[PDB]
Amino acid sequence: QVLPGAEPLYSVGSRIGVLVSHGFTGSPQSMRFLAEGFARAGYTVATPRLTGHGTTPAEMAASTASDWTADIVAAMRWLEERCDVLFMTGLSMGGALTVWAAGQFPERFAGIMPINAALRMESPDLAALAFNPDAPAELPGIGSDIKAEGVKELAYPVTPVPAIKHLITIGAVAEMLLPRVKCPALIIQSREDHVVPPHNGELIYNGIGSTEKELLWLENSYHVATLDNDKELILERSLAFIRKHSKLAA
Amino acid sequence: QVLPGAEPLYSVGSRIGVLVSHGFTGSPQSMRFLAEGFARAGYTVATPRLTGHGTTPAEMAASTASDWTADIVAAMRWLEERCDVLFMTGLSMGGALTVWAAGQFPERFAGIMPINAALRMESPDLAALAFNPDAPAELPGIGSDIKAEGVKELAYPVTPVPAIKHLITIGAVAEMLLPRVKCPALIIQSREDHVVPPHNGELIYNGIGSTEKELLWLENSYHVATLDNDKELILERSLAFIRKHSKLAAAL
Ligand SMILES: [Br-]
Ligand SMILES: [Br-]
Repeated sequence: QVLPGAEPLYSVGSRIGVLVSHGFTGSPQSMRFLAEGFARAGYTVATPRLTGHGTTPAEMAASTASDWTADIVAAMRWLEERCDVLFMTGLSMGGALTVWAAGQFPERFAGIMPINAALRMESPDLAALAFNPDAPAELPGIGSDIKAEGVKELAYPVTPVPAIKHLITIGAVAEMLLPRVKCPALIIQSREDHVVPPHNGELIYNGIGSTEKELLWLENSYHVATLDNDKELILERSLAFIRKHSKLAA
Repeated sequence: QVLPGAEPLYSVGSRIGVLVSHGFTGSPQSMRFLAEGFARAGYTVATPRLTGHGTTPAEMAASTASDWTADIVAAMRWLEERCDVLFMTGLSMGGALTVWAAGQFPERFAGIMPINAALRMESPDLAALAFNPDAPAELPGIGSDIKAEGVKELAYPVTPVPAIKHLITIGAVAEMLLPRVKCPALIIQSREDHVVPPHNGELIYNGIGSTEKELLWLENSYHVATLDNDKELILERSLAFIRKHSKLAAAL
């Protein structure tokens, strides 16, 4: 069964498509505001629900980085039936997936919008859980890192430990592919992040092969920005990004 | 069936143990100079055959980073059966497992000697194979990077594509664990390496919380240095290291 508010969200629109990716332990709902704003300028929109996500933490414990990347690729396929121009955006690990997609498929995307991309967790305590024989099955969850008041994120309350390695792999693979990313990039990174070291934003800026790159520092937001109060601005600045580079409908 | 010369080297001795890890697509053969060195200098030694290695690329293609960490763990526990002072050394990915181990088990190790740790491969092309749906099953292997005329390593001829990710995972976990390695380290990086970027050494020396750390440049060898010209120099410099830090080594 799928937890309520965490169903996947695919709107049919023009020949312009946006792939919108949620994060680790999270669901599309953290993304549901942003995906909706795209589906309303008419774009075709795919917001997949990653394997193991939005159901049970035990099912996530059995999900791999191969699964999640396959979920992204199925979402592209779906989009590529309906579109000649594609774009991707994601949050956190979903932002690491964005950097991965643009690099795996150097030519597929017209531009990307990584927000708080989980490239380098920079946390030794997390790495100690990746291959630790004696670790407990569950740990406290990492969600709701938001400045706004009363704003909850629907994300698992536990971090299933045997999935941690996979988060690290996507971050690492993504970082190693930075040189190949050629498309325009609007990198979105909170000034203060308690989950992901915001040096990730600058890592990306210096790393990518793109000559059409801009870093946008958030200011009244923490990690889960798409739900924050700096969020309306993201949707806004994102749309102006799509337009400048798509050149279609628009 | 295990290919000739790739069997593990499990040698008994004193109360001081050395675990010795080989690399990716590699086997013990590439570590047999070192190990037989240590066994000879008294110490108990474990030189495991990493899961999927030294048999067939197809078996390796089915093996994971979980398997390989668990293999190092199993060997480590085999030493603990007979030992109370432990040391780790490995080549390449074996290097990263060494750094991983030191960080995973902060208290467990008297010292580490990572040789050309495969922490950051820094190759876009290899990354684009990590999760490639339409990549072939096999690519040309990476073995035998040796400055020394006439010297050949026993590594698979191919690199199985599905195992590539696990190589990167290990490298990245190790990297993230550097702050927690606090034990004495002899960091042995080649100056000319065509498999792992040689700036990896530097990445380690400035990375560890260890306070007893030494960076040692090799100058007459490539990546697979445990066989190069300097294999002798390494064995020797490592014994000094073990002897320096254990003090339970009395050897005539
Ligand atoms: Br492409
Ligand atoms: Br320990």
